[PDB]
Amino acid sequence: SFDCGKPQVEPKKCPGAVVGGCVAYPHSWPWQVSLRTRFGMHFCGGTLISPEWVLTAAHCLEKSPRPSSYKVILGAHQEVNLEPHVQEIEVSRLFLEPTRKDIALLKLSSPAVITDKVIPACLPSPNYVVADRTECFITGWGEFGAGLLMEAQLPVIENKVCNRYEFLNGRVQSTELCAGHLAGGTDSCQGDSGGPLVCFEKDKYILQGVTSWGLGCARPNKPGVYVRVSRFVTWIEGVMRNN
Repeated sequence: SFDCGKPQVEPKKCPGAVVGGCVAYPHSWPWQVSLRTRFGMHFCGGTLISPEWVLTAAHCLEKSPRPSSYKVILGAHQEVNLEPHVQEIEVSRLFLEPTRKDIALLKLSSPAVITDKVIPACLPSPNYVVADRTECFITGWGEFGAGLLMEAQLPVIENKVCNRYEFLNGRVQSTELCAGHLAGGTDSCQGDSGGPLVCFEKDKYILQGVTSWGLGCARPNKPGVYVRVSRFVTWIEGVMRNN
């Protein structure tokens, strides 16, 4: 329950060839956040990147500018009947990324207790470019909702290829990345808007992508598009240290 990116429960690691993905082993994605309204309704995902900081998608915040309207559920596995020791914390502040405005930082009113069920994802070094065909996972509750936390393994597709004429045709910005399959492939729509796309780097998981509604999920004849986290690291750190 220490270093970022190292679950204390080892991930199942759903093979890429499973349709619909797999149910995660409980607490194997300890940074996984469930975003809810004050009335406790799950509508988005997010990633714990510090005891006091959650990274999510700006689109998740469209229905309200008031930081008190949002609750962050950490340590969860079930979507509805929440586990006994799940941490439920009010957001004190919102910081919308200013250039692209696709992601946001939520500051938690009280810090999260770091345990072996609740651990931060590691951030990539600035401007890092995840290589073509790197295997990553997306996790979340697919929000019928999944009910239990799901995972799916998706390969990254370099922007140059993903932007080809016959595929996404120039619409993927350098501040985004693609993952999934170009043609064929299973529908991998297991994440929540705002949820994580992490990739294992020899001994820990690094958050490389943030899923977005208005972008997409990995579909059979179209990959998913994720905000490229490495391009917002210095900003993220700046917000954290100065706030």
